[PDB]
Amino acid sequence: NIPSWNWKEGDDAICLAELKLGFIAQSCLAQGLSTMLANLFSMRSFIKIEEDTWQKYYLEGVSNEMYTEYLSSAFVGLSFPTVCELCFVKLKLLMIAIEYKSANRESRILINPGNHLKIQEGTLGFFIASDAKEVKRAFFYCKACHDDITDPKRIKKCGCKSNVKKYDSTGMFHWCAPKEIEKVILTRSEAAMTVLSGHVVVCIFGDVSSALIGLRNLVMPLRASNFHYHELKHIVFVGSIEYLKREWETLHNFPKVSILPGTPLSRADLRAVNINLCDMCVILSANQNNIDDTSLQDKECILASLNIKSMQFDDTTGVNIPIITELVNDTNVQFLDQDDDDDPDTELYLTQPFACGTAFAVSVLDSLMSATYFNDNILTLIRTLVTGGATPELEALIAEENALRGGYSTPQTLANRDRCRVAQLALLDGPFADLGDGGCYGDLFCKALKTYNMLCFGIYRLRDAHLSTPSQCTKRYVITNPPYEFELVPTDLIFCLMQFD
Amino acid sequence: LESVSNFLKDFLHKDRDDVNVEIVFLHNISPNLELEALFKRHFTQVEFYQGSVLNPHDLARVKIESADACLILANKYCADPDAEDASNIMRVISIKNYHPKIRIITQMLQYHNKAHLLNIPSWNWKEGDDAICLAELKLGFIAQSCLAQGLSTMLANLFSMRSFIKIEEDTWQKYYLEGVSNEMYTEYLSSAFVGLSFPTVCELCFVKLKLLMIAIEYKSANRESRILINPGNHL
Amino acid sequence: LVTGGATPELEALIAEENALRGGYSTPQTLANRDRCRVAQLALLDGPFADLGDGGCYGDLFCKALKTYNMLCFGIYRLRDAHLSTPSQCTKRYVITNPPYEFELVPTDLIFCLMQFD
Repeated sequence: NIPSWNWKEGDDAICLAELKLGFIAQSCLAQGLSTMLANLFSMRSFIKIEEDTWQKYYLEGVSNEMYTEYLSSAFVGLSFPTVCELCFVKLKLLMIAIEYKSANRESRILINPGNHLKIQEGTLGFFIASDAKEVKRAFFYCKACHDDITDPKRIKKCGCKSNVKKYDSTGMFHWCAPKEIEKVILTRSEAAMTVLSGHVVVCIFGDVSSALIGLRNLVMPLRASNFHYHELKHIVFVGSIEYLKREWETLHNFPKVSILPGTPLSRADLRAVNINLCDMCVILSANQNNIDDTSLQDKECILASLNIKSMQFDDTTGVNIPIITELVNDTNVQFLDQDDDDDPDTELYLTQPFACGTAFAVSVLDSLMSATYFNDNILTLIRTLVTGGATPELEALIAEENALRGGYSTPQTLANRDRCRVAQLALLDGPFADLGDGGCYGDLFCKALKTYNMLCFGIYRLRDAHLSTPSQCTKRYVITNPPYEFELVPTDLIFCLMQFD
Repeated sequence: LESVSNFLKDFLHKDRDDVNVEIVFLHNISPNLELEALFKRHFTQVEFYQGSVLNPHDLARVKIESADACLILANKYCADPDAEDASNIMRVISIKNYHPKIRIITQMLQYHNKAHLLNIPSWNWKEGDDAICLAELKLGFIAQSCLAQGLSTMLANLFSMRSFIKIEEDTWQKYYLEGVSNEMYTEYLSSAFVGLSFPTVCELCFVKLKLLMIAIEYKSANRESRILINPGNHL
Repeated sequence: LVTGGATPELEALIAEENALRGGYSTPQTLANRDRCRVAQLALLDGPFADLGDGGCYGDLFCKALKTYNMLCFGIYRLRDAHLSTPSQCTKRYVITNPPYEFELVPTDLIFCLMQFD
């Protein structure tokens, strides 16, 4: 509303709730993605680890950061997968997104564009690299001068020149007709005989006086029209029904929501939602207003997490259940994973629960607060990658009524949902199974990008993978952008940005 | 002030004979009034650490690893019993995280909260990690007082150190204090008692050894040996 | 002794739903309630009435344990018992584990751990 507030000039605002809930939701689709994104923008000192432990592999990807650089003139007229492969193989740079100008609006940030669209002269690609000088070398890349590149040091400055409401008005998100809370509320028995599986459970610690968490920002990314209707993950809220009634009017437009009126700490409610086989579990609190006990706000969250972990089921233990916990204090992260305590005085990123992605801290956004000063575009890329869209015109349309209005299926609407969705794939039974064991990461990335136009992201390697002892621990840690020569075991998940079909 | 006044008066009552002092103490809001209202009931012994229970550096300051136990006291006078219990569980969790191998004893204000201690993987109640629920036991003593009036007083004197004072006057106080000095202990039964029914060995202990045996442990090879209160002649 | 049971498995079952769920009568269930209950008995009209007056505590305890398998606990002696004045006060005080030679008046209650039948 401010006439002089020009976001194009650089005036951008960080919404702490928008981005926190978006990272949490993207963690549901890809476990550990919040930790991976956290290290892309925070300065974190690299410490060499001589021991063959998970910490060394984790810190290998921590030093990698995210930068923006204009693409060279040699890349004009080339498809995104080809230039991405050239940058990765030759320049050792991983390009994620670019800007496409349609001469109708502002150049949107296209996450992993396909081969349908080419690259114009004025493109500012987003790259991931440990240092900054490597990213700069992509600006003056010469195809003729640098045709043969034995090592990346060769490149230098010198060179040779129906009427059914299915989606919203813009089609960016799934939409459904508004429904009264009585259509989605349910009792223990109604939950217990429901066949829901691979769903998302969200436990809320909120009361009449607690503040709104703003759960809309948690629901929108989970259904951003990039997933099929059957592919959408069901969301079940466990908490006080009075609190849910406060902000239900902002969530009644989504197809798959359900609410169970009950305490998150109650084991009966969690068993009735069938949390044993749920795809993801999230713990949120809304009582951050309490002034007493400075380091005690994240009190019920750890109790709920331990209750979930220390819960048995009849055909197993609940430790294997993936849970995401919101922590307001970085000094209570170690209380989550009570299986390995290397040292009580440990860095937040080096802590195992944070590295595994099972714990998230709002402290992380205070670092994004700096990354947008040093590079203005980083916040826009993170927002468009996490929110799954949320164009400024869509933001305006939402602002005009504080709600989502359903649209109609039109050719432009159907073509609008052609972006990429964050997901994880395993090599145990996938097409790359032959490359799962004893295969270089770079070869796998090149094969995936050349075949399925899939941008192979970092590796969510299992913690007990390097050790030869058959450990039964299922906890895994994220490795951000492993090098070309890096090798991965078959029992490793890999993040990806899948296309739409 | 009250909690430490009643704890210290029993822990260091001088009726334990073969014991040391120990008590290190730890708090976060300091002993502002405690130092004038009572000090620590000793000057040379019993110290006070101004560091918190949650901070690992302060927990290292007390050398918790070298302690025999941590004892966690709770304010019965809390506004929210659930909050106080969850804070004490958070304390238990921090202590166990710093050192998995340590005995912890803990006051719980509500019974349903004791279940959360069993969620901690290193919390082994068989090793000795047991929690005292103040409401569980208070209401239990009150209820047992309904069945047997005065049972709460009898059980209170079985475990509290209380000095024995001789009363020459023929009053009820002398008879009452006669049974106050009696305390409760645990001892392994002799090999001569193996294969004998509980009433017979109890009679032998009472008549000969002047000892009153109440309960024993029976191992069924299926679970932990339960505490059988006055077993019959069947077993 | 106080909770009248409360086994750790039962505590876990209670913790799993924060409530009690009714079961069914089974031979193991019926045999489970074979423990002892705390109670009080008087010697005014009980089987030990002949031993109520001028009787040693130890003899009473031995007789009870040998006959009814009843663990004779301490004596809830009336406060105005030693005094010869016929006081009308009904207040009593607990005596914990009186010795073998201790003698009790007939108007005294005794704690006990009765069996089940």
